[PDB]
Formats: sequence, structure tokens, C-alpha cells
Amino acid sequence: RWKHTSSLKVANEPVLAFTQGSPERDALQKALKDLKGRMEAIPCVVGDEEVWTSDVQYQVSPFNHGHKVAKFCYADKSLLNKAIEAALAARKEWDLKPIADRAQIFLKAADMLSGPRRAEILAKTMVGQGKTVIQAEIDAAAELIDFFRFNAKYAVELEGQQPISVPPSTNSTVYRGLEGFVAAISPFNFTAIGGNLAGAPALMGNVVLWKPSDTAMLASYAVYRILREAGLPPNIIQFVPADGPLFGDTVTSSEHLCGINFTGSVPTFKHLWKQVAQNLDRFHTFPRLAGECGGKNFHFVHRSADVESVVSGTLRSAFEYGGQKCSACSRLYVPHSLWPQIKGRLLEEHSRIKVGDPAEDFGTFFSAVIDAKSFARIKKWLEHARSSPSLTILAGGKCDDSVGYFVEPCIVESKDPQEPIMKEEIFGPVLSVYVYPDDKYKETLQLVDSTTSYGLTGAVFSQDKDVVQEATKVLRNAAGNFYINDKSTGSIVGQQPFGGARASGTNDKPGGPHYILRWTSPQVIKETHKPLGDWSYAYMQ
Amino acid sequence: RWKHTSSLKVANEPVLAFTQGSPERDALQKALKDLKGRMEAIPCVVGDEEVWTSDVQYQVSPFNHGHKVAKFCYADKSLLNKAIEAALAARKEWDLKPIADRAQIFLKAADMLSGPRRAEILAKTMVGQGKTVIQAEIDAAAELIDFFRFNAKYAVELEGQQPISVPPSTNSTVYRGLEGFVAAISPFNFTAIGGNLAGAPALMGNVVLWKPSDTAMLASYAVYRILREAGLPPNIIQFVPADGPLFGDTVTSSEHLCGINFTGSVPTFKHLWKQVAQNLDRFHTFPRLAGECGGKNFHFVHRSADVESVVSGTLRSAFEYGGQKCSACSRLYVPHSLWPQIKGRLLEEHSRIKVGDPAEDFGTFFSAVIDAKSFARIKKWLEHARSSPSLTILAGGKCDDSVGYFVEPCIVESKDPQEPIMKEEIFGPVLSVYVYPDDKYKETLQLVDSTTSYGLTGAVFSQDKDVVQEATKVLRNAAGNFYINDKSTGSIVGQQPFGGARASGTNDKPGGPHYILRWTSPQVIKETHKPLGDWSYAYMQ
Repeated sequence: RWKHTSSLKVANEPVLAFTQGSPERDALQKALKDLKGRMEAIPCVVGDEEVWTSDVQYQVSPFNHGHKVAKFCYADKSLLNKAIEAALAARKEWDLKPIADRAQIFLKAADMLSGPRRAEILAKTMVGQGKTVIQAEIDAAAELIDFFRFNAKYAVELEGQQPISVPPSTNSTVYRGLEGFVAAISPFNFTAIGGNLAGAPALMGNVVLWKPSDTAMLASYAVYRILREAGLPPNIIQFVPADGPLFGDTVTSSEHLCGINFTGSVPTFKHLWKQVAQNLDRFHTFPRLAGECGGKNFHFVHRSADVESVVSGTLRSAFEYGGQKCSACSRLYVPHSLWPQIKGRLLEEHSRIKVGDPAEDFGTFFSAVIDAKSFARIKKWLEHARSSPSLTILAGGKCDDSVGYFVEPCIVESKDPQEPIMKEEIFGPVLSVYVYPDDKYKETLQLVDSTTSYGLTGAVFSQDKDVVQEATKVLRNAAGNFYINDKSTGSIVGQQPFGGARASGTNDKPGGPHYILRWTSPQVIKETHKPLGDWSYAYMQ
Repeated sequence: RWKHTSSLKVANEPVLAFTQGSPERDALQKALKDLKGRMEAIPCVVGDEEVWTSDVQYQVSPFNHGHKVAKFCYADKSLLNKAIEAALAARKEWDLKPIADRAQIFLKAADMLSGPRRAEILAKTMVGQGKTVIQAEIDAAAELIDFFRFNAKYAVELEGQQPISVPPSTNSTVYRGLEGFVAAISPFNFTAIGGNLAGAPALMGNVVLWKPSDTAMLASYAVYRILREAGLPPNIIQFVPADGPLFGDTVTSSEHLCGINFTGSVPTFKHLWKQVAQNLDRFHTFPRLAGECGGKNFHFVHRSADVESVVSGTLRSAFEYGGQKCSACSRLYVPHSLWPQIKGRLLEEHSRIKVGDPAEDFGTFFSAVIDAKSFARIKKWLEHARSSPSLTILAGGKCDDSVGYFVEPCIVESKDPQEPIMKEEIFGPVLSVYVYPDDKYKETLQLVDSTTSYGLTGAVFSQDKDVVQEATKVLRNAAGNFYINDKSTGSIVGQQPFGGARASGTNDKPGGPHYILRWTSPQVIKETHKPLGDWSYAYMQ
């Protein structure tokens, strides 16, 4: 008879400017002060019970590692299984709750983050992960808010995708959550990513065990508390920080695992994938694994490029948040003709880059890298840049962990386009440059595509429109997010759905309309309204 | 700016009635005669080269196993690798061809199947797989034609799903095929399924190695030849029958595997999944595995049911095409109050069921089972139905493999609702019945949900509208295709997208608008039209 169908008008959350005297800048400075010298105690949360184990851990401020910003603990096997059992017992009612009621919780949480809780969530991201004002703002506010709103819009509008009905039967599709629990494993670099890893599956009718990154615990728990206050029922998302391997071992051993939503390193993702496969016989259904892993991303420059855009775009992409983004540019390809100009502008602007404490000094461009293990790995690369004959440091190269894990932005030139530093992901502020002969730009395009294992992000700078069209074809699979005359970072929800293939992951494109499909197992229902009839057919009579 | 876009309106293929004197019935009888006593020689096809190996195999007519209907051969490791290398070299140009041009091939193949080639494809399915006229019609014509048309509509309209653009940038999504080759492994029971397993990925810009079922070779190759004549370029689909394990071992060993599209048994699917995981390190990207496996499907009857619909619906579901459908009903739950009436009507109608040669006698309801291995397995079940104390054969129980693999439709009553015959998939014409006490119908609903490992199809017969709403809730995850007062078979494309979870597979819903998404890896492109600006931010001044 009738089909009734609902839509949702959503806009991207406006990014505030935070200038002198603005209300948001005053709010944020009060939120920062309310944090200096205080250490939050963060329990595991299972259902509504706050739980503590004997395995206490601390989260320290990256630019001042003497300040413990949070104290939390690791779930044991016992607690993780209690969490699984309780999540499973809450699932059927949650899955049965209409998508509009579920969406409403995430819309309210988005509004809480947008206004009243904004400064708090910005402040905890700045202090706990080492983000500057603007990095915390585009992440912990804008992207997280946009995930909640746009995924709610997409889930609501998915209900309207219904099959054809033909008399005497009516057909309908019911978007079921996966049967079991989902494990969400989030990384340090984005506060928004934890929110979406656990949030998107929960929105789609799943129950979730969320293991947040130890180095983002302060802000992750702030996200969790907001969702609970926005109305998320108990046992829909369990907050269970844990040792990585123990968590991985436990959830891939449960017969009830129906999914893993992972962001982080390729080896850890492959390992989880292998564990699930080793145990395939015990699962009640086939577990869905989604993985967003790293990249070795590029800015490729043609002789026609606008040099100023190349310069500011590459500095932002390589060095914002210390180059600690899956999308950060770490290999730059420059034509011989343009190199002297670009090298000079880069070196001049590099010298103007202030690294320091992002809460005390808002003039800070970027701050310390996240932790000691990261700091060490980066120093070994710096030492490798001096040691290697094919490599010379053009700028930076110093690092100082006496107060925070501080690394100077570093620019390295490579004479060898296949050097390990052009291929392996550093996750620090280290930009590698290869200068190529103008006459050999077509072959250098092939090098970009062929050099690494990754296919996450990439950019082309060219004013020549025919060269753009050409590189677009050649690099089709070298980057899941491809940028033309823009930096390789800063994907905005609903505008650049994000992810890539090759070794960079399963490319489910969070931030787009199709991402949520991974988290539903649709049922089709056919109802027939008239009596069936003879089992024989006419052609048989 | 502005773009030229397009959409596709399509309609289901009408199912012909094939009555005396109708044009389709005369065409089909000529096509059957043109097949009696002839044996088609079927090569492997790599690119455009017909290739023969020393490993010759035969396909025989199931109802007359003395008639060899086709002679074909198995690809060796060598040929499979030649086929991989050649597919890969054809991929980029094919992926780059616009979706409208690729869709056009499948639309033309659908029209060929619909008219000129219909009788031929029906006839080869009847003769090679043992299908009756109407089973061949709803499968090799209607469903296959619908897959081609509806997937083409869905792929064309997917292009229209584009992200938000905000000045000074324009965003676009490019639906890339997977990078590598896809392996398509099809089963005997549906001719349409081979078409879609290899056809849907190819449509989305992939290159495919198709291993067709040895027992469906005649009709599968007829589908393949039609696609090629409709315009499919060489090396987009390689026709490569092979030994199952050798094929599985070869493709899971190629660094270039990017997907497996599988239909068949759970254990073979799990095995492929484990092989892919064991080899994760070698692949250039993460292979997507889609699996449609079996079911142990139910018809549940409430005391309010229309008895005639239950009877004809159950007979059709259990016994059409010999009960060799992933969706066939093989467990029936009946209330004590209704049993005498239903048992009597069933037994009466059972006695009117004609089993025989479907080409010589159109009065045949169903024919022989597919092959000797299947025939044996089914006999072992029949012997189990006598032997078991909990089990008594109410009807049929004879089988005769002297001329074809003929099994009488069999009805077994179980006193034990957890008996192996209520749980394990037979893939033959064997219906198990459990009679339950009316007062215990709520708990019996739970038994349906809890008894097996599968979640494929299921049906509820009830005139009581409140009982329907209740069973719908209780059984939400017991069936991916759920039927209310209709048989548990006969999913029509675009009306009941088909598949289920639990052990029944990955539930990607072929026949729906989302299935094709498994076969694309989207790229987002952002172009910025104005110069970038300072790398510093205002708040930093």
C-alpha cells in the first residue's frame, strides 16, 4: 500500500577559530587550568559497575611525562568474560530498539560535545595526547561530532532501502545487528576514532567491548561518559582498557565474537585475523574484521605546481601533530627544476616552526610525540638518516626527551627513491624528499605507485590540468584518499570518506554512507496474504 | 560545475507458464531433442584460447547416468597461473572502462538469455543437472537474467552516491574494482549462481577465475559463451574448471588474490578462509571472502495455520528439485492438534508425486539427485531413519540408482527434536517432522532457534497475527530469509535478497542493492581550486 520514509538534515560541525577574546578560547583555557596538577582515576566500566583490578596503569602528558594525567587499570580474562556475558544479555533488546531511538542517543551526545563538553574534551585531548588547539578541535570535536551525526543520518536512511513488493506478498528488509559481540580496538592518534570504532557498531544494534588506547585514556573515557549520559544503556558498550595481546587473545577465543573493529598497525591486524581463522570452527557465525592501518603517503610535485601551496601544504601534512597521522605525508617527490626554490622556502619556513607545550603556549605548531617507545623508534630513524650514505638531513635532526618526548621537525633528502626511509612508516615528524629529473616524470609517477606496500593517502600538485588527469589514472590504487592541489591530511566526514586498500587496510570508508553496512546482517521478510494453492503446476497437467 | 549522470529502471523477468501449445514449450522441446545423444566438448578458456589438458572429465545426466552430456578438463597449476597473469594484464583497462559500458554487456547477455537462448539454457540445465521445466525456468532464466539486470541497475545508481562538496574544493567518489583477481567458485544446484558469482565481481571492474561445478558444466559454459558474445572482453573472466583442492590451493597462494566468491559447503569455505589467513603476509591487499553455505531450514506450524497452505508449501519446499536447495525445508514442526489432519493430507499428496525423467515426461515433479556421492550419502541417511529408534519413515524410503540417481521423496517422523536428522543437512528429498504439544509452543519456538548451527531460511504458518509477531521476534536470527505463510524456497531477485548468518555464511545478500559493495574498493578524490595559504593558523598569532 504505502511506503513511509525518513531522512535527516545534517551539517558538518563548524570548526571554531579560537582567536584572542573569543568565547571558545576562554572556555578552553579554563578547561586546561582545571586539569593542571590533577590526575583522573579511571575504572573499567562493565554495565554500570565501576571495576578496578590490581593491574594499575598510568597515562602521562607527552610534553611533560612527569605529570600523570590519569590512573586506570587493565581488565583480566575474568573481567573481559564477565563483560562479554553481560553485553550478550543486553543485546536482543538493544537490537530490537528502533534505529531512530538509537540514533537519538548519538545525536544528543554530538550536541553535548558540540557545546557544553567541547572545551573539556579538547582539553583532555591536548593534555593527554599532546595535540595543539586546532588539532584537538578538528579531531575530538568536529570529526567525532560528525561521525555521530552523519552515521545516524545514514542508519536512518538505510531503513528506507526496502525491496520490491508484488501481490499477494509484501517484502521488507530488517537491518539486524550482528549476532554476538563486537570488539573495538582504538589507537592513540585520534579521540574521534575510538568514538566511531565503538559507536558505529553500537548504533547499528551491536554490543561492544571497547579497548581504548592507553595513551588516550583520559579523553576516551570522557567520550564514554558522555555517551552514557546521552542515554546509552548499560552493557551496550563496555569500557575495558587492557593489555593488547590479552584482549586480543580473549575476544578471538569467544564463540560469541561476531566482529573486530580495529585501527592501528598492520602486524597487529594480521595477527588478529590469523587468530580468528585458527578458531573459525568455534564461532557461531563468521566474524567480520575491519581494519584501518597505516600508510606511507606521498606529495608528488609536477614542474607546474604552485610552489607556495606545495610548501605550506607539505609542512602541515608532514609535521602537524608531529606527523602522527595515518595520512601524514612522509615522502615528497620534487622536480629538479623546482628543487632550489622549494628547498629554500622549506628550509626558511622550517626555521619558523615552534615546537613546545601546547597548553602553555598557543603559538606551538606541534608538540612532543606520544610516548617513549615512539620517541625511541624515531631516534633510531634519525640516527639512520645520518648513517645512510644515500641520506642527508637538510633540517632538524635533534630530539630531547628530558621533559617531554620532543622531536624537532626533520627534513631528509634521499638520493635513492627505494631507501627504507622512503618505504617504512615512521609515525614521527620526518619528511623524506626525492628530487627527480623533469624529463623522467612519467617514470617517477610509476615509482610513487610501486615503491611501498601502502595505499592510504596521496597528493598531486600541478597547474597543468592534463598532467593531473594522467597522474589520477596512474595513481588510482596508490591512494584511497587522493588530493589534487591539497595536503594529504584532513579528511572531513561526509566530504572525504576515509581509508585505503593495499596494506593500509580493508577500506570500509568510515565517514561515508556505506561504512555502517559492515555492522548489520540484514533479514528479508516475505509475508503472503492469500492462500497458497496446488503444489502442482499447470504445465504438468 | 555540472555532470552528466544516468540511471537504470529494470523489471523482473516474467516466468513463462510452458503450457501445451505455448511457443516456449515448443522451443524448449526442440532444444531438448537437439541434445539427446549428443556430448559437448568443453575446453578451458583463457583469454580467447581454448585450452585442453590431459585431465579429461565427464558430466553425466543425473536421471540417466549412462549418457555423458559433456566432456571437459581440469586446469593444472600451470594453466591457472597463466590465467591469473593474463587476467591481471587486462584488469586496469577494464576497471577504467565506465560502469555504463560494463553494465551494457550484462544487459545484452540478459536479453539473449531472455529470448533466443532461453530454451537452450533451460534445456542444458534440465539435462545436465536434472531440473524439471519449472525449476530450470526460475533458475537458469529468471534468476540469472534478474541478477544481470538488477546488479547493473545497482552499479549504475551507485555512481550517483557522491560526497558533499564545499568551496573551494570538489569531492568525488570513484568506485574502483579490487586490485588483483577474484576467484569465483560455484556449486551444481543453480545455474544462476555461477553466473552471479563471476558476473557481479566482473561487472564491478574485477577480473575473475571462475571454477564451475563439474556437475553443471554444460549449462555453465553456455552462460560463459553468452557473456562473451554479449561483449565481455578476453581475460575478464577465465573459464577454468579444476579439481577443487588444487584450485583452492593455487588461488590462495597467489599474491594477487583480492577476493573469493564462494557458494557451497561450510567446511570448504572455512578451509579457504584458513588458507588465506595462513598466507596473509604474501597478499598485496586483504582478500575479501564471501561465502553462501548451506542451511537446515524449518517450517514452523501454529495451531491456527491454514492446513492446505502448510501442505502444498511444505511439499514444494522439501521436495522440489529433490530438496537440493540451500533453502529447502527439511525440518517441519507441527502442533499435536493439527498432526492427524496434516499427516493424512501429506501422505495422500505424497502418493501422487511422480519422480522420473524430466525431459521425456513433463508430469515429473522432481527427478534424480545430482550424482553418485550425493546418492550414497542420502541412502546412508535413509538407512539411519530405519535404524534409529527415535525415527520412523512415514513415507517413501526407497532409492534406485540403476538408471539414474533416483530417490523417492521421504517423510520421517522424529520423537526427538535434537536428533542428528533434525540438525545435519542432507541435500536430498528427506523431510523430518517433529510433533509438539500445543501448550508448549512457546518453548518449541526456542527449539527451532536453538537446534541447529544454521540461519538460512525459515517459515511460520499462522493465521493468528499476534503469534506471527511473536515468532518473528524469537526467530530473528534463525533465518536470514524469513517467510510468513509461504514456503521457505523461491527467493526472487530484488524482492527477497538472499542469504543468512550463523553457519550459513557471510550474508552479503546477493539479489539486493548492497551485494555489489563487497566488490568495489572506493577512492575519494578532493580537488582544491584556490591556492592554499599560510601553514600557520590565526589562533597562533
